[PDB]
Amino acid sequence: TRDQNGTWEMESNENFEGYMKALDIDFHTRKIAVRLTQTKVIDQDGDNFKDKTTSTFRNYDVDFTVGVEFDEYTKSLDNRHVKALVTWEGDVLVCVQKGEKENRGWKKWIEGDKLYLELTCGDQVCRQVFKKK
Amino acid sequence: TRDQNGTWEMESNENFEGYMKALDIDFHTRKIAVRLTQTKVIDQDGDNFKDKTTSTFRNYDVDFTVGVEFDEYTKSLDNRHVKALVTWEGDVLVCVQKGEKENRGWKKWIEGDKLYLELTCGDQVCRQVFKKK
Repeated sequence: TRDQNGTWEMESNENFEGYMKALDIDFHTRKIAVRLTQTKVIDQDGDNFKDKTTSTFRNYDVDFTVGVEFDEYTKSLDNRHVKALVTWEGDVLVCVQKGEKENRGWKKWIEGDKLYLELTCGDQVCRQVFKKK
Repeated sequence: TRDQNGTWEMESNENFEGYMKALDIDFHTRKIAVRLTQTKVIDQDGDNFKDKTTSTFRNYDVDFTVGVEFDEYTKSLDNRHVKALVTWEGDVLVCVQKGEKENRGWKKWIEGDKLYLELTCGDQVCRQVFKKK
């Protein structure tokens, strides 16, 4: 069939590295790109095509229990080892990541249908907001 | 509420760059990471947390009509300009991307519930397989 309609989830990707290198892609981009999986949404009407592709990355699970310090390796970030301790402050989840980096941690809390996440390292604060599906 | 259960879709991300720089993240990784959106799946049982995060990237739409040559800028790859011509060979969609790179194109076809994609540049072939949702 010529009908390529649908959403297609990548299950295999061979020699993406060599294709990317043939295209002169920066080796730092290739090292990240070879990790990605793809979802392709094709809307097709006869010979008219619209191909909508999204690239996706694993990220490691993080499991913890409040009050129990755990070892965390920040793969997908700086790949460092920290000793993380999560505690409640009221309804705010507070994490201190003890390690090389000073003032490293995060705070996580719900308000309404929104999840707030504040990440700290040194004097830098990154504020992320998520909406509930 | 202390109940952080659910799947949470990132809608905002401020100063991720400065947080990442404070963590000494390679500037090539930061240039890609600042583009990503996040989906966070939290399974929470009391004070026991499992946080499953996936990072996601836009990728530009590509719309075309078979037989009509179109200009394509390969953002998300080498960011080059090519003149793309897509044609049918039986049930196989064949694209030649005329430009600086020799033997650059792709072939795309259905077999069963699987979509096959072969990308070529120079003497390099990348073969991708997708499964229908």
